Formats: sequence, structure tokens, C-alpha cells
Amino acid sequence: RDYEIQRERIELGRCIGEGQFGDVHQGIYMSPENPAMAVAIKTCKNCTSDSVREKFLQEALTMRQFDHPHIVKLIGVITENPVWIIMELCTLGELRSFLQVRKYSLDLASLILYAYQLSTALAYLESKRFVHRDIAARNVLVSSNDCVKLGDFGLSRLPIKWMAPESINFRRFTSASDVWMFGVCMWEILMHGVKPFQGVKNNDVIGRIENGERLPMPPNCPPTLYSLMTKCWAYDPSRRPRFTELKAQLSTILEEEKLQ
Ligand SMILES: CN[C@@H]1CCN(C2C=C/C(=N\c3ncc(Cl)c(Nc4ccccc4S(=O)(=O)NC(C)C)n3)C(OC)=C2)C1
Repeated sequence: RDYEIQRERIELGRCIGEGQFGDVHQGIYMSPENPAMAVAIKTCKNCTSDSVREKFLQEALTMRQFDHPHIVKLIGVITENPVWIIMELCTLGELRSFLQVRKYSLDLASLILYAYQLSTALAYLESKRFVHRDIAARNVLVSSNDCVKLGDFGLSRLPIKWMAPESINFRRFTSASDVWMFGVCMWEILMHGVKPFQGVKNNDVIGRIENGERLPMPPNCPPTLYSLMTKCWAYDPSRRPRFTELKAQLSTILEEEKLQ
């Protein structure tokens, strides 16, 4: 059982970014016999108290519950100071950069695959009654060309243009508001890592959305798919599909794309 890893099994590599609690490094988990595996190591800033430590480690506690091919995998924790969380490394990095950089080398079928894969992770999370609250390409990682994984999972310490009307207006976050965000995430993927509502102010966004305005159909996005996206953006959350539906729809759209 035990998620506690001995610190000498970890070789800290280069800083690859920042979480809310501190720096994230790439690195290696070493074990006897045993090829050696690339890991992400999340660190914590100024946690000179239990409370900050407890908040930071909650991410690990949350990820203990999940076992999915398209969700970042927790490997372990080191709970004596400095406290670290060890995760699997998604070696190709952040989705947006990957999409931007590989625009002329990715076919439409790959973009749909990523959407389908993310929807299986989200249908999984739905069944655990886990509300993610920030589904956006910034939180998707690339493990390989044919594999993406969803991250955080962790706590703080507002993503207006990704959020459902009911999340913005009534601080409501549910499975249906996550579906809305997934729709925007799919727009980002089809758009190759372009941000929704560029040059638009956050306080403008709810005005436009309640006036019925929606993100336009991406060039070379199939109609059946933009049709699925628009259903994610139904104002009335009770009419949006659930991730179980989306997973089955994205499957047929993907398969019809690989069939020409
Ligand atoms: C932009 N500068 C960096 C240079 C290379 N970068 C990355 C980013 C992610 C990355 N892969 C990760 N794989 C797993 C995990 Cl948990 C991970 N975590 C993060 C890396 C960087 C910043 C934040 C995280 S995070 O706190 O776990 N949250 C992410 C979902 C954004 N990265 C890379 O693998 C080599 C390289 C970006």
C-alpha cells in the first residue's frame, strides 16, 4: 500500500514550471533492478507549518483515488521536509505548446483522439463524483503523440473564459459545468492551442455569453463535432450532455475521421 518514497530514490532534475505551492521539477525515480523512471516532482514553497503542508499534500490524497489511463498518475510522497509529490512525467509536456509547435504535422484525427481521451477521463471522474473545476488545455499534458492526460487535482494557494454561466453567476460547480469547460477545451484543441476570447475582457465574457454568443466553428472542424460542442454550451445545464454521452459521440466522430 504505502505511498511514502525514500528521498534517495529521487534524482531532482531541471525546473519545468510552477504549481500554486511551489516549483515542479522533472526527474527520475530509481529502484533496484529496475530501468529508472522519469517523474515530475512537485515541491512546496514556504511550508513551515502543518496547515500549508496539509493543503499541498491534499493533491496527492485526491489522486490516490484515481486509476485511469488519461489521468496523471501519483507515484508517491515524501512527507519529511522538504515535502515532495512524485508523479509520472508526461514527457512531451503541455498540450498547448505541443499543438502550436506541431500544427503542420498533426492530422484532424489526432486532435479528436485527444478530445475523446480527455472525455474518458472525465466520464471516469464523473463516476467518482469528482468535480474538476478547471478543464482547459493548460491542464492537459502530453505523454506521447497518441496519449494525453488530465492534471490538477490540487488546491489553490478565476478562469472566466472557460466557465459555465452558473459557475460565473452562482459559484455553482458541477458535472454539467465541467461539460461546458470540456466544450471550450475541445475548441482550444481544434484551434491548436489558441485561447478562447482573445482580446476580450473577463467582465465582457458573461455579457456576450448570455446574449447567446458562442465561440465560432474552428476551420476544418467537422460539423457533427461543433454540433457536440454547442450542446456543451447550452445555457440550461440540464440539457447539456453528460460525459458518458460525449464519450460515445466522440468515438463515432473519431472513427469516421479515420475512415476518411
Ligand atoms: C514552459 N517550461 C517547461 C519546459 C518543459 N515543460 C514541461 C511541462 C510539463 C511536463 N510534464 C509534466 N508531466 C507531469 C506533471 Cl505532474 C507535470 N506537472 C507540471 C509541470 C510544470 C508545471 C506545472 C505542473 S503541475 O503543477 O503538475 N500542473 C499541470 C497540469 C500544468 N508536468 C514536462 O515534462 C518534461 C515539461 C514546460
